[PDB]
Amino acid sequence: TADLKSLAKRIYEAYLKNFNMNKVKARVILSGPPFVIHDMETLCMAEKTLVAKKEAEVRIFHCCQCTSVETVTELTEFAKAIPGFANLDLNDQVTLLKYGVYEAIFAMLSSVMNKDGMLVAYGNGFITREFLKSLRKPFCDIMEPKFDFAMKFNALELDDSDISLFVAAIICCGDRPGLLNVGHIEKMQEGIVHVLRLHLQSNHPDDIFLFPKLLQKMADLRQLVTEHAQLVQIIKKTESDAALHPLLQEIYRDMY
Ligand SMILES: CCO[C@@H](Cc1ccc(OCCn2c(C)ccc2-c2ccc(SC)cc2)cc1)C(=O)O
Repeated sequence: TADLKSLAKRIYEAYLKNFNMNKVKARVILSGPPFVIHDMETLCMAEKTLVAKKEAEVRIFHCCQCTSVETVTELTEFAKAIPGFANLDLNDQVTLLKYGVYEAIFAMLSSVMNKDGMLVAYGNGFITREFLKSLRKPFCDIMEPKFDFAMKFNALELDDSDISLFVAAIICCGDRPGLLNVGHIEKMQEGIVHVLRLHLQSNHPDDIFLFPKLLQKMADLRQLVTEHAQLVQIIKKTESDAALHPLLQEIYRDMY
């Protein structure tokens, strides 16, 4: 229905407008120039670009943090384009966002990642996968699971129009803890998922099973976030130099 066809465009619109990075321009950059960070020297050079006059692992740990806070803010504004979200109870908007933020972060970060590294610093830097592996434990275990997910997720060849609805569906999960009006959210969820399923059919006629694959990726993302939140706790509890942004701690607070 043209209403359905227009609903996807709505969400695709709010997506291109609230997220400073997207797959189309990330690929425009990844092709061909981002400053390559591939060893300790190039990391320190790139840092001096910002603070002219703690420990490499800990500085990286806070840079990623800065990207999460930004995306939390962007996701909230994006959520408005979903039919019914703004009509939901406030406490339920907070709960859906609290549990869907990191799932959406790691989903969208794939657009910026390839087998060799990922775009960082607003498209100005490119940090290598091998360098991230070379970091001392346990900071070297942060990103490699995100690359494994991203490599298989990107193999699905989704575009920003698909990821648009995928991220909306992520936020629209009816089985999040502490939801008051679970009934309305599931109806909200059913509407987003419906238009996602049909959009995938029309946009990817060469892969009719793309929708079941994305449902599986949704569950993979959930497990990916649970494990990531755990590793953050280990770093926070240990590594006495590793602070945790307070807005991010409130997201993890009572999550998994
Ligand atoms: C361990 C923290 O985990 C976060 C979740 C999370 C994990 C990886 C991520 O990729 C950010 C990109 N990147 C990496 C991989 C190293 C350094 C940067 C970087 C360099 C310069 C800048 S300039 C602002 C920004 C980022 C983004 C968020 C959380 O829990 O919030």
